[PDB]
Amino acid sequence: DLRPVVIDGSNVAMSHGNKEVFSCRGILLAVNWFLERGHTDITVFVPSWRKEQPRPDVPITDQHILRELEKKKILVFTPSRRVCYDDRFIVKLAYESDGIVVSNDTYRDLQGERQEWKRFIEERLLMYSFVNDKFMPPDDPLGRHGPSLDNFLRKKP
Ligand SMILES: [Mg+2]
Repeated sequence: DLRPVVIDGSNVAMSHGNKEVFSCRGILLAVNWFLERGHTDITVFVPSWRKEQPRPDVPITDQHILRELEKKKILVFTPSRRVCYDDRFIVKLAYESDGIVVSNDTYRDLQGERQEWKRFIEERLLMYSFVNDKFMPPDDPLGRHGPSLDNFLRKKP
């Protein structure tokens, strides 16, 4: 029906947090935007270490939301222990499920690594802005030479 959606959880939370705080409400707001439109295939990746106690250099708000979304099978923790794999999981999953990635990160390093991921990101990256709690994706994500947001999120127009 609709393409699978993969949300770069950290990119969205930091964005909603004005790039100063990991804002978990940002993730929930992005998730709800897709849910409201009837999406059922939504995966949000976040590194497992975001479950730990906040260091003072890694502030986080509304942390309780992460386990709530995990319990709803929407959020999936990416592994980490005392290194991470976050961006690669995001891109690999979206690519292999022929879905879309929600992030403002363009993953330049991954683009240079595999050409198929370079082209995938060029065609499937959905960028956005937050205005306070308003999640705003572009109406024409690929421009005049592209589909409507509506069709961009669908397997077929
Ligand atoms: Mg990242």
